[PDB]
Amino acid sequence: QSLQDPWLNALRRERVPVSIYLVNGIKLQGQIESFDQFVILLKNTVSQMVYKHAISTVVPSR
Amino acid sequence: GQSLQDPWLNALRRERVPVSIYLVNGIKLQGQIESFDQFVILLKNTVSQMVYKHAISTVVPSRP
Amino acid sequence: AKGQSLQDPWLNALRRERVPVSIYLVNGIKLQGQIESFDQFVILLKNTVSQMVYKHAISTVVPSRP
Amino acid sequence: AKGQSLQDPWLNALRRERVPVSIYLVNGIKLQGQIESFDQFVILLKNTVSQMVYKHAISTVVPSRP
Amino acid sequence: GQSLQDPWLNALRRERVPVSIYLVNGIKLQGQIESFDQFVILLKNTVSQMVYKHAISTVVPSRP
Amino acid sequence: QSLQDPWLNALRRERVPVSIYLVNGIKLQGQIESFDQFVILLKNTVSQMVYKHAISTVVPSR
Repeated sequence: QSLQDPWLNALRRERVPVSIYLVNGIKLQGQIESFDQFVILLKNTVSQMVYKHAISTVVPSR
Repeated sequence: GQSLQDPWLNALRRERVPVSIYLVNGIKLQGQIESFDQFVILLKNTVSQMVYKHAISTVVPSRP
Repeated sequence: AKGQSLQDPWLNALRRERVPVSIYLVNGIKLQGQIESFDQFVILLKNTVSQMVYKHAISTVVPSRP
Repeated sequence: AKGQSLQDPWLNALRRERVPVSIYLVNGIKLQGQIESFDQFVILLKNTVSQMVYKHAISTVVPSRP
Repeated sequence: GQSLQDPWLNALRRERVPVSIYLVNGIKLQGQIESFDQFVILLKNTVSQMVYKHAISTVVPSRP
Repeated sequence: QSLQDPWLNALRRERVPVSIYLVNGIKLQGQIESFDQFVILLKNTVSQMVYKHAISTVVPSR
């Protein structure tokens, strides 16, 4: 909410590359294209919709 | 009511884009989005199956 | 679509029509039977016995017939 | 600059950031909404509905915020 | 690749010359050329707006 | 192409005054300073760049 939205918003605006670790161990990398309450759209060579319930952590590269 | 998910899935449905749905358990389903609501997605391939969103990790369209 | 507008009519059709289904759980177990009843959170699945399945444990429901 | 090096990143930034824009048409009509998507020739503009606007009909795009 | 337009606009941009952009519909915009590409000009005044070249009739710099 | 370029080139070289009528009805007058594929630079009391897509006709004075 008061932390999650502004944090992702600044990453999207600044085009900061991120790593998204899923609860199952898979690591995704890309730019945050957009997001809403339940999903984050991540763009690398492809554009994919990631459900937040499957994410463990989002780690910015810088 | 803010949604990115709703119009993104609706576009995929309307334009009948093939997608891959990766489940949290690592299983990959493929097909077209026939319909969806708040909690489920109806995926159509050789058969029509209902997938619970809570079981989904990622949806990858074969074109955006 | 919005809300339960897909899940409820889809499960209700299977229930009324007694279509055999396979219910795949997130852990990979496959359950089979007919949908006897359901509510917001559970599905009652009838095979040799009637068992209550929590929807949160389900990944996919695959009907044996369209 | 050359090619689409200005138009594409500028529209993409507005799209990703869901910045409300005004789109002034060559005939003087003002359209408003958020850029949902765009390609070479059209912009999909979302307000109460999603409408496809041909770029050839547009004179200026004015963002509501920088 | 022959261009008069590219270096002329680039000079105006680099030297931050105020220009008037007259549109084909008779509307006059004013500001400085912030940037441009093949099809658009970004004009800066109180706000920064993208103008499509196809809508422009003439660009008049307040000095050449 | 084979007509437009040599015609404008001779007007520029000979310093022939021209009238440029725009599709919207406005008449501009001056000397052709230069031109390329998409624009003509017209000089009178000011130097202005005119997009060819906005021009209907170019009429030489002599």
